[PDB]
Amino acid sequence: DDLGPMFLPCVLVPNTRDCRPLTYQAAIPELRTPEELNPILVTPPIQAIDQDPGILYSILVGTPEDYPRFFHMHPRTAELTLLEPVNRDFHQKFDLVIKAEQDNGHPLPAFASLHIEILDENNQAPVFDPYLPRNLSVVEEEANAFVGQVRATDPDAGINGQVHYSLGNFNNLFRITSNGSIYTAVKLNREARDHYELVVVATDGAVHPRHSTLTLYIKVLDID
Ligand SMILES: [Ca+2]
Ligand SMILES: [K+]
Ligand code: NA
Repeated sequence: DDLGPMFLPCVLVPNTRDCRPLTYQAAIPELRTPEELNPILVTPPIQAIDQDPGILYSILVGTPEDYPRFFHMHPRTAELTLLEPVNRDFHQKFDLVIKAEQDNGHPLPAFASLHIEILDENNQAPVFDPYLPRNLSVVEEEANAFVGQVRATDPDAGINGQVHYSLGNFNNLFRITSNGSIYTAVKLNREARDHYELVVVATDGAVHPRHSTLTLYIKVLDID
């Protein structure tokens, strides 16, 4: 008797001869174009094979219901195409059911799920507080001495608005904490060097991060 297709990979549910059902995965940034994004990468790659003729792939049903305005699945290659840029204010995700059927003979179809996440655009870079003191004094011959503190904010929502601090230079002489506090990492020496132009970097938590930088002028003071 004819057997139908199965989606890959087929990992058997233990103490059965049944494949565990698959949920394929994709993620698409909102507002980007078809031309930029196509073909959409699916993980793992969509594939079905005859358990024993040809194979036809389709999207059977899905939600939200206007998915056919946004996606096309090639019937022979399973390649997934975006048709229009998605706006995350209208769609945060799509959940699709896909099917594979035998071309010659009874369809004996297999089914899988396909989840497509829509990623929020990271519209803005962090913005340092404009009235921060940037001329900073610190005494020599002191390690772990507090130098000063910066702050930046980011308008975007979620991870896209969460600010992280790092130094752009002199990473052997200073350090910065998650709240923007800068300390010496070693004992400085005025006689050796009395001035540093230190770069602080503010980065957001986005998949595609944005960054800003601030210059601080550090003066090393005599112990007296
Ligand atoms: Ca941002
Ligand atoms: K958005
Ligand atoms: Na078959």
